[PDB]
Order: sequence, then C-alpha cells, then structure tokens
Amino acid sequence: ALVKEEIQAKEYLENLNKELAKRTNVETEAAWAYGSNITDENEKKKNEISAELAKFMKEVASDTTKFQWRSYQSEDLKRQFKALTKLGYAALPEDDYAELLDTLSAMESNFAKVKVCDYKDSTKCDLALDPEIEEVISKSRDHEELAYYWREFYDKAGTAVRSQFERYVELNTKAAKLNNFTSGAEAWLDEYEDDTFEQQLEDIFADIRPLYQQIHGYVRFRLRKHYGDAVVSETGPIPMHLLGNMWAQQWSEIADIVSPFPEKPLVDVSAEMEKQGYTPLKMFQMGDDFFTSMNLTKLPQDFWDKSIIEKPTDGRDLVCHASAWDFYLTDDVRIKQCTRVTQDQLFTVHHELGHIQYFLQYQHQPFVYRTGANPGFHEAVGDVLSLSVSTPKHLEKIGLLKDYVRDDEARINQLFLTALDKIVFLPFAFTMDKYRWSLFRGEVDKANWNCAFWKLRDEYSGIEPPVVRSEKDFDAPAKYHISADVEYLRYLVSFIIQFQFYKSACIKAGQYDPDNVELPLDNCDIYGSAAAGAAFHNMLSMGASKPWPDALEAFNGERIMSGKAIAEYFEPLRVWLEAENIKNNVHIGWTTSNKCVS
Ligand SMILES: *[C@@H]1O[C@H](CO)[C@@H](O[C@@H]2O[C@H](CO)[C@@H](O[C@@H]3O[C@H](CO[C@H]4O[C@H](CO)[C@@H](O)[C@H](O)[C@@H]4O)[C@@H](O)[C@H](O[C@H]4O[C@H](CO[C@@H]5O[C@H](CO)[C@@H](O)[C@H](O)[C@@H]5O)[C@@H](O)[C@H](O)[C@@H]4O)[C@@H]3O)[C@H](O)[C@H]2NC(C)=O)[C@H](O)[C@H]1NC(C)=O
Ligand SMILES: O=C(N[C@@H](Cc1ccccc1)P(=O)(O)C[C@H](Cc1cc(-c2ccccc2)no1)C(=O)N[C@@H](Cc1ccc(O)cc1)C(=O)O)OCc1ccccc1
Ligand SMILES: *[C@@H]1O[C@H](CO)[C@@H](O)[C@H](O)[C@H]1NC(C)=O
Ligand SMILES: *[C@@H]1O[C@H](CO)[C@@H](O)[C@H](O)[C@H]1NC(C)=O
Ligand SMILES: [Zn+2]
Repeated sequence: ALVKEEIQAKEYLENLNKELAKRTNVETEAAWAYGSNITDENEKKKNEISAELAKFMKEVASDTTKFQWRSYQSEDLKRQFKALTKLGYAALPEDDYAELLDTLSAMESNFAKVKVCDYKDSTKCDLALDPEIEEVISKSRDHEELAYYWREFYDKAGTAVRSQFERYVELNTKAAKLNNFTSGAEAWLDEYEDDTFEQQLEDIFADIRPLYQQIHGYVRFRLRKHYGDAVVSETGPIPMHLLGNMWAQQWSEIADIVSPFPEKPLVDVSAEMEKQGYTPLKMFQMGDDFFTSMNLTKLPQDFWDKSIIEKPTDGRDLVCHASAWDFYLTDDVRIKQCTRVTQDQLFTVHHELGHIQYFLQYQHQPFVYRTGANPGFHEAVGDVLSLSVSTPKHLEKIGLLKDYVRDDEARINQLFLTALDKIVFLPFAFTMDKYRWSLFRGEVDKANWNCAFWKLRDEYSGIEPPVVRSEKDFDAPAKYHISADVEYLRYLVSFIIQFQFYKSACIKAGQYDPDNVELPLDNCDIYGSAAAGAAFHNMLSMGASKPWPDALEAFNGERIMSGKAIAEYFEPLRVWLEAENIKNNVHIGWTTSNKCVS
C-alpha cells in the first residue's frame, strides 16, 4: 500500500535532508576557503569535494525512483521529492562534471586576479577592479582616462576567458539536457515555477521602458554639456564609460553632473561617513541594528567571528565581489565583503545582511527548503531596507545628512538619483540573461557571440563601448556573474518585487499614504517598524516550502509579480521628467551602434 510507503518516505526525507545539509556544509567550507584565499591547493580541494557531493546527489536522484512519490497525498512530501530529482550539473558524467568545475574556477580566478597598469604610471601594475579601477570609473571625469581603464579591464576579464567560456556553455547545455530541460535557460527559469515567467517580465519591462528612455535622453543631454558633442552625440547610444560604472548597470555615480537641480542638495553621505570615523564594522553593526529594530533576528556570534568584512592586506588573491554564505548548521552564517566607507557600500552592507536574515529565518526548514521562495526574493530582502536607508529621512536620523531642506526640487534630485540605480538597471539585468539564454539555446553562432552581446546592450540600454570591439574581443565575462556562472534574472525580479515589498512595508509602518503629501513613498523609513518586520518574518520563515506566490501572499496578500509599485514610486519623477525633456527639446531614442564590427 501507498499509505505505509508515504509514512516511510516521510522518515526517509527527514534523514536525507539532514545528510544533505551536513554534506553541503563540507562543500561550502571548501568553497569559502577558496574564495577567501585563491590557491591551486584550495581550488583542487573545493572541486574535489563538489565532485564527491555531486556523486552523492546522483545516488539520491536514483533512489527517489524507488518511491511512488507522485502518487502521494502530501503536497509537502511531493514538493521535497521533486526538489531531490533536480540534479543540475550533478547530472553530468564524473569526468564531464570535473572538467566543468575546472572551467568555472579557471573563469572565476581569472576575474579575481585581474590587474591593470596605472594610466599615469605604467610601472605600477597592481590596480584591481575592487577598489582601484572602480574608484576611477566612478570619480574620474576625464573621458580618455575612463576609456583606457575600460579597455584594459575588458581585455583581461573578458577576452582572456573566451575558450573556457565556450566550453562552459557546452557543458552547461549538456547538463541541462541530462535533466531534460531544453537548455540552461529553461534550467534557470525552472526556479520561478511559472511557465509564463519570461512573458510576464517582457510585459512589465515594456511598461517601464518609456520611463527609461526619458531618463536615458535626459542623461545624454546632460553629458553632452559636460563632455561636449565630440564625445557624446545627440542621436547615438551613450559611450558607456561615462556612466560611472564599469558595466553601465547603474548611473548614480555621475549624479553630480546630471542632477536636475545642481544648486539644490544631492545626497552623498560618503564624506560624512569618513568624517565621523565610520568603519566596516560600524557599518555592519548599523545594518544589524536596522534588522533588530524591526523585531527581526540579530546576527549571531559566528557571523562576527568568521566573516571577512575588509579586503585583506597580506599579499593574497581572493574574490572581492561581495557575498553572503549559509553553512546549513545553526547560526553559522558569514559575509565576505571588501568593504569601503561610502554611501553605496552602506547599501551593499544592508543588501548582504538581507541574505543573512533570510538564512536565519529559514534555518529550521528542511534543507531542500532552505533557500529563497525564488532567486528574486533572496535579492530583494536587503534592497527593501536599502531603499529606506537611502531616504533623506533615515540619513538625517543617523546624522549622516545635515542641513537638508526637502523642497520640491531636492525631491526631484533624490527621485532621479534613485532612478539612476533602480530604473536604469532594469534593461541591463534583462540583457545579462537574454544574452546567456541565447547562447544556451543555440540561437547564436560562435562566430557572432561578442556582437550578439553588444547588440543587446544597444537594443535595450542604448549604451555602447567606448571603442570599436570585434569578434576578436569577448566582452561578456568582464561582468562578475558571467565569469562566475551566477544567474542574473534574480536581480531583474528583485528590482520589481522589492518595490511591492517596500510599498506594503511602508503602508504597514504608517510611512506611506497615497492621499497624504506628508507621507510620500520616496521618503518612507521602515526602521523600527515591527509591523514591517512581522511581514518579513511571515514570508522569510517559509524559505522555499511553498511556490513563491504563497510567500508573497504571506507578506501582503498579493500573489502576482507586478510593475505597479515601482511605477507608483517614480510617478512624480515621470511627470516632472517628461515635461523637462519637452522643455529642453531633448532627443529621445538612439541610432544603432557602430561599435561592434562583424
Ligand atoms: C529524461 O527523459 C528520458 C526519456 O527520454 C528518461 O529516460 C528513460 O527513463 C525511463 C525510466 O523512467 C526508462 O524506462 C525503463 O526502460 C527499461 C528498458 O529500456 C531499455 O530500452 C531503451 C530503448 O532503446 C534504451 O534506450 C534504454 O537504455 C533501456 O535499456 C525498462 O526495463 C524499465 O522498465 C522497468 O521499470 C518500469 C517502471 O516502473 C515504474 O514504477 C513501478 C515499478 O515498481 C511501476 O508499478 C510503475 O507503474 C512505473 O512504471 C516497470 O514498469 C517495469 O516493470 C520495469 O521494472 C523502464 O521502463 C527509459 O529506458 C529511459 N530512457 C529512454 C531513452 O527511454 C529519463 O529518465 C529522463 N531524465 C530525467 C532526469 O527525468
Ligand atoms: O551572496 C550572494 N549573492 C551575491 C552575488 C553572488 C552570487 C553567487 C556567488 C557569489 C556572489 P550578491 O548579489 O549579494 C553581491 C552584490 C550585492 C549588491 C551590490 C550592491 C551594490 C550597491 C551599490 C553599487 C553597486 C552594487 N548592492 O547589493 C551583487 O552581486 N549585486 C549585483 C547587482 C545589484 C546592484 C544593486 C543592487 O541594489 C542589487 C543588486 C551586481 O553587483 O551586479 O548569495 C545570495 C544567496 C545565497 C544563497 C542562496 C540565495 C542567495
Ligand atoms: C591560503 O591557503 C594556503 C593553501 O594553499 C595556506 O597555506 C595558507 O595558510 C592560506 N593563507 C592565508 C593568508 O590564509
Ligand atoms: C516580536 O515578535 C514577537 C513574536 O515573534 C511578536 O509577538 C511581537 O509582537 C514582536 N515585538 C513587537 C514589539 O511587536
Ligand atoms: Zn545579493
């Protein structure tokens, strides 16, 4: 009978989950050691442990077939079994899997070890993306210096790993097919448990695109005044090196030159942070307080004892790209961040602690449920906090923003500043996976791989490289997530749903009322709101125990991903900006780039 078997299956899963947690802990420790300290020895060990765990998961997947799990009464038991049948890369033959792991570490270590020569001193060649090159990209307003660093970085982080990247695409596809997905794209998209999810994102992106065009237009207008028409054309894509960021994913670093009201306050608290003697530790402590102020969980002692919150000053190599780690025990959670004392880094700290909070909130769950309701939820949690941290309201409370008058013009400056990060990023994030999906699905010949990348960056974002690229270059792996094989759609989803979360949390905190000019959504601070916190607790404690619409329902009673909340946030900006572009006769739209030669 199935009644007796379903009772046995329940005990089988209970023991197996605990075993998976314990085995993954060993892999996670080895991965943590590699990322904190990149050596051939640590690579070998990371990859050998993973291979062992891969082998064990194969065995588990095979063992699921001895249970009639699809026949069971429990949706919960069925959901857990379904999770165990999904092997990912672990479906590959032993040798193929090992080759893949060597390929991935080759790519991530290459990215992490990139060094460029100083623009002004080619004897000094120890400049790393983080912090040296990123400091320049964000601060320099010398367009030739900007273009020099762009070309050096992209040549070393991108083109250098073309053949490894090709091999990864093959093995990624092979793995997906061994799981009976058409490609890696369907493998990634499976995490969202919704067969119309791509179309949903297309619909939502289409609604926000006109606002992005207006922002793009206005920024291009303002850059022309700064750099002149020789550097920036009216009708062409924006030279991406002028946008304050190596990938042009967010443009807030050039707010000083494109802000709507240059003679009104622009929030940039980096200087005050330094003046008040802030450290990385202080920044994490403040993030902690934010979470505990909402009646959420305080960081445990293991976090403080084991996290790395500053770039090491010994000679070593490591992955500085920030990350949050769950070791699947109790309270062993850590962050690795090469923290700097700046405004953007304060937001990052809160973002990462959102990951840590999710880990702590679902650690009581069975292992297979110890992850986000979908990858987007995990990325959204901390960003909901960063939105209120970013408000003048909050920055005044913590004494980082002084003598701030919030008149109508300063409001527009702050809305635009936020848009430069929140709206600008949407097309960027969409293209990161549109590109990889197209490679995974076999839609682009290998001979056209680099111009397929720049073509998407043009079509959706209206940016282009500073210099002519060709199919001799290979520019995509210059983005961390592309070198490190991290699905990027999570972030598009996060930037949409975080405003659904933020809006609802602000309403619960009494911080937003649409019909009250004193409680605007763009100045809501949820700090200290236990109502807000309760919503977070209800959602986050579920982990992946239910499909994501049930997790959203737990937060605010909604079950649909919607662009309504983000549009609602920026509606005051849209009205103002549309009128400002008309007043200044701003050209909108762009010609096709001439920057990637076939
Ligand atoms: C991805 O899709 C793949 C298909 O495209 C799929 O691969 C198939 O998985 C099947 C197992 O689910 C497998 O079916 C078995 O076939 C055996 C012999 O087939 C040979 O010939 C093939 C044709 O050329 C070769 O290609 C193969 O290499 C094979 O050598 C059968 O002997 C076998 O049977 C036994 O099992 C069934 C299943 O029983 C189930 O459970 C209970 C049993 O207790 C039943 O009561 C219940 O009703 C249910 O049926 C028994 O019914 C039967 O009595 C035997 O005991 C079985 O049918 C198939 O061979 C395989 N490949 C292909 C190409 O077809 C992958 O599994 C998919 N991957 C993932 C990750 O999902
Ligand atoms: O550590 C991660 N993820 C990190 C990436 C990563 C994935 C896999 C392995 C290693 C690392 P991140 O996105 O926190 C690491 C960071 C976060 C960040 C940066 C910023 C930020 C703020 C101001 C300026 C520039 C950046 N804000 O937040 C990240 O990857 N951010 C994205 C995009 C992003 C930008 C802004 C933002 O608000 C949110 C996201 C990027 O850098 O491209 O894992 C989370 C996790 C773990 C287990 C299960 C589910 C989820
Ligand atoms: C880095 O790992 C190596 C193993 O290759 C080890 O010998 C060394 O102790 C580690 N270095 C640091 C600074 O932790
Ligand atoms: C904190 O959480 C508890 C239960 O976890 C809840 O009952 C209580 O309302 C919360 N604290 C406050 C001040 O609301
Ligand atoms: Zn993240």
